[PDB]
Amino acid sequence: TSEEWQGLMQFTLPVRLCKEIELFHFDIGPFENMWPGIFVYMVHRSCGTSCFELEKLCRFIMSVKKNYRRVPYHNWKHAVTVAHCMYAILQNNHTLFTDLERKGLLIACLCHDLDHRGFSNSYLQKFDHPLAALYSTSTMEQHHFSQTVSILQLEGHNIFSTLSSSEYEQVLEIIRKAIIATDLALYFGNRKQLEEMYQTGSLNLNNQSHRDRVIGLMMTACDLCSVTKLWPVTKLTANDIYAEFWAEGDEMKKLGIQPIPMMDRDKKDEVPQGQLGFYNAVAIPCYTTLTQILPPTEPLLKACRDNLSQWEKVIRGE
Amino acid sequence: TSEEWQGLMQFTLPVRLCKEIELFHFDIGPFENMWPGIFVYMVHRSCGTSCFELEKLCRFIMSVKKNYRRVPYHNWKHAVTVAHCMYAILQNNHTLFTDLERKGLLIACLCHDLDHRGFSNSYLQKFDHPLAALYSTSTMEQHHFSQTVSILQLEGHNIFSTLSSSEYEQVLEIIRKAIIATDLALYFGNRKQLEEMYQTGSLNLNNQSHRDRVIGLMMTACDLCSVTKLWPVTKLTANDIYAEFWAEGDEMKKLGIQPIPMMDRDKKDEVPQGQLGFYNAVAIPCYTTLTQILPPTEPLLKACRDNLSQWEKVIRGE
Amino acid sequence: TSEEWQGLMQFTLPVRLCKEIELFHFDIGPFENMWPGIFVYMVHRSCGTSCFELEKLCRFIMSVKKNYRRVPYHNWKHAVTVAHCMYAILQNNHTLFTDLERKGLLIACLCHDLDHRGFSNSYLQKFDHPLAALYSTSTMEQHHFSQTVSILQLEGHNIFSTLSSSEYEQVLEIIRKAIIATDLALYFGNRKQLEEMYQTGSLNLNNQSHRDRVIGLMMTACDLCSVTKLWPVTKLTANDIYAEFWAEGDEMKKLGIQPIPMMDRDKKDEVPQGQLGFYNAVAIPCYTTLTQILPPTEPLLKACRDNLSQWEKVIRGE
Ligand SMILES: COc1nc2cccnc2n1-c1ccc(Nc2ccc(C)cn2)cc1
Ligand SMILES: COc1nc2cccnc2n1-c1ccc(Nc2ccc(C)cn2)cc1
Ligand SMILES: COc1nc2cccnc2n1-c1ccc(Nc2ccc(C)cn2)cc1
Ligand SMILES: [Zn+2]
Ligand SMILES: [Zn+2]
Ligand SMILES: [Zn+2]
Ligand SMILES: [Zn+2]
Ligand SMILES: [Zn+2]
Ligand SMILES: [Zn+2]
Repeated sequence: TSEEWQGLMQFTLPVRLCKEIELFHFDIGPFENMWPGIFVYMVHRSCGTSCFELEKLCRFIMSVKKNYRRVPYHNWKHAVTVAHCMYAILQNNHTLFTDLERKGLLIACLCHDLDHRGFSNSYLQKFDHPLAALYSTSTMEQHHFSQTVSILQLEGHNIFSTLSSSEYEQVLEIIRKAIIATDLALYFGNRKQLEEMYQTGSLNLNNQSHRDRVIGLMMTACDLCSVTKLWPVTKLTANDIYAEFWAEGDEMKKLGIQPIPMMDRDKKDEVPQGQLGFYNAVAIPCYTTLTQILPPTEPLLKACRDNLSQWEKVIRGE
Repeated sequence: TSEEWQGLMQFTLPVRLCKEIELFHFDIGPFENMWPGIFVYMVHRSCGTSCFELEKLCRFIMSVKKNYRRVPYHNWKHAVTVAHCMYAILQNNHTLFTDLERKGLLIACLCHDLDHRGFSNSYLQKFDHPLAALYSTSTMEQHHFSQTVSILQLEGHNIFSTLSSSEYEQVLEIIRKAIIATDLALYFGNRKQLEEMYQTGSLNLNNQSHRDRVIGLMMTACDLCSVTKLWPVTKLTANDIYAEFWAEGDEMKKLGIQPIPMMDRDKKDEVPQGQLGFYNAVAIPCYTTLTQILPPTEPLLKACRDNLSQWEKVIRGE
Repeated sequence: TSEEWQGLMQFTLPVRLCKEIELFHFDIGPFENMWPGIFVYMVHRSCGTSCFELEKLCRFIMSVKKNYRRVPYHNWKHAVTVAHCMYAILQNNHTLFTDLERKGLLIACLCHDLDHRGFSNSYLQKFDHPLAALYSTSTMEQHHFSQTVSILQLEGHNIFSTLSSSEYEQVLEIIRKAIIATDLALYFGNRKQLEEMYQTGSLNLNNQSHRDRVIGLMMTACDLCSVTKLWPVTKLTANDIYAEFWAEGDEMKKLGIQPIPMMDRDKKDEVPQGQLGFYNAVAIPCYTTLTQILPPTEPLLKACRDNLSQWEKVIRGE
């Protein structure tokens, strides 16, 4: 049968990629057309070669790709990159997660920024964009999940068609919560709750609501994994992020609103200090808490620390 | 019937946009896919919800969009922007214009730069482009009108199919004259004639040839409305204009011809003085004469004056 | 018949282009949609109006165009530019080449960089790209020829369908050798052999292997013809080349490899000296040897010399 032929199959990347894709700080490279295969490979090692029907999976992937836009940062490359970080987390904590969670989170990551225009929730609200009237909170993130559901509903795109209805609902819910958790405004409270549950020892992965929070922190960690690459990758990626933000700052000014320094290209010279603030207030606490909860994710924190040092070095003029 | 269903319909933008689209200095925003709806809205308020069949109008709009190119300034966004300025002029002088003129000028504005390559008539002539052999004067502008007619002639694209033949010819002529008037080389003589007719009192909107001239000056004013936005929008848009011109300067140099300072990127430092020259010699006289003729268009002149002050401030180093 | 109608036909460019396209330093201009006609014109003057069936030729051209990518330098414009330099070489040495060679080399030039991603053979090897496993030497160049063959094999795309099988094989071999010769790593040995054969007088165009070498040097000369344009064109084109190389340098750094100064954007200030090195070590010897062998190609060498002077002038700060 078809599932039988698919069971005999092997999927394989070039040698260097098979070796280094297991590393947390792996970079997926500049060859766009290699990215779908990289993702299929990760799905097959982490989930199994029979979790998805291959023809369907590829059809789904190319449609997701088609629904990312050509913006400097929140693009198709970002999606696959975030998916890779989740792959590495899953592979290094491989006894903790169910099959549904594995399938779900990899898919959630690939879809997490679908149809991103390169603008924040804040700008949409101030512009008075139609999405802001429809989604009062987590505006873009609820749109990404809506986009995800639209793609699944396309003919020949339901990659979960083999699941029972009960499992289907579960996986879609895993996906929904995970995408919503990528709204950074929700991170601060989430990490705060996790830290306190961790310290007192109430934190228990057998409790669904705790488990949801931990997955949420995982999504933040993957979403921000730019700060966990080696310095040359981290510093170049920063160019892409500010290209987007500065464009939003321009648009704020066009609405007659002074944008914050983060989004203001007139404040370029103060980027290094702005990054330092970001690492101190957001990234280091993020990966510190995640390392506490999932000790094998420690390389993310180490790498984050190294980049913090590099930015300090920039500030000094060193 | 269909026209009856269309008569019950309402079209509406978000709240902020409904309010501020009436302002002369409105910016249509960075969300491209909102622009067609903005244009339909303007057509419905200024012309009426029964002037066009909606399905046809949208088909026409998307084809026009498809025939603008991806250049930094003379693009789809410019077209809708010029259309908005005409909307605001029409709404604030609402007793003067016929239905045909209203329909026509909004359509003319949307189509005024169709298939623009980002090069002036001058460069085409020097390059010896095939369009220059076909159109000895107003080369690009006669091409834009030809493009307009080709799109109308497409199946299901004749948005004026409900007009009588006599009215159809009239509207196409209104459109033709209006697009040709956007050739800035023709502006100088036109404004000169209008000024003198205005001063002596011979100017009379009941005279078709005077009326054509006034519409022509209206088209110039809309075409240049960049200089009538608030400073943050005006100054950022200037980036886009020079990106185009400097590219043309590069191409002049490749033909072995020294380009004028306007088109020469080696003269960046002298942009502020170049703008000052432009406002003094072209923009201020343009909106001054237009305000004389159509007093409600005065906010364009005020805004132009404010930007003139801003450029003086740049020159001073202030 | 159809070939008879095609025989009555004339193809013609605007006046300026008919005159200046015969010049070695001709620039094909910024109007993309003029480029196919320019190429057809060159084929018709150099080969004859009956060498190709026009409908087929155009179909082929647009498919080739479709298979070039949107990179800063190794793009569709580069392909037509390299084809033009071969045109000028062929027209000024018009008694030396067969019909097959003329057809072949113009086609080879148009296809020489098909599907170029903007990365060197070196980077592919270090990235461990699948093409590097398939093609151990001249990696990109064997890919360009493979792409060429795929396009020919498309229905209605075999522009050589009128040739006998024997002639078809010959032309494809001419094309294959010519594209492989564009691998610059092979140039150094090739020019070295040609120089020595030239000096001793063993060089003989009636010897197929010598003839192949001379064609190979011709391909290098066309491939590098950027350095043979007038200074304004040469200096602007240099921008495009470094945009590509610096991007590759970035990607080297992401692999953890320090790129050479040629590919490193941190070494911008040293570009003028880097060009000087390039002209001394590669370009001047290239066109010097070619001028020895084919004296009518002397204007390429003159122009190269003038650009060498310009770069020296840049270095001096003059
Ligand atoms: C969500 O915001 C961010 N995501 C990032 C991923 C990688 C690197 N940076 C990221 N940022 C980001 C966070 C904070 C800032 N802050 C500032 C503040 C002032 C100035 C002048 C610059 N940056 C910027 C980016
Ligand atoms: C039609 O030309 C222009 N349209 C504009 C719209 C907005 C802003 N500027 C516009 N320009 C324009 C007009 C004149 C100049 N002149 C110069 C001259 C010298 C230099 C160094 C720079 N600009 C430029 C743009
Ligand atoms: C194949 O390499 C090149 N092709 C060119 C075509 C036109 C102009 N330049 C070309 N180059 C090229 C050759 C050598 C260099 N070398 C360096 C070395 C150091 C530095 C700092 C800059 N350039 C660059 C381009
Ligand atoms: Zn997001
Ligand atoms: Zn994201
Ligand atoms: Zn125009
Ligand atoms: Zn215009
Ligand atoms: Zn090549
Ligand atoms: Zn090449």
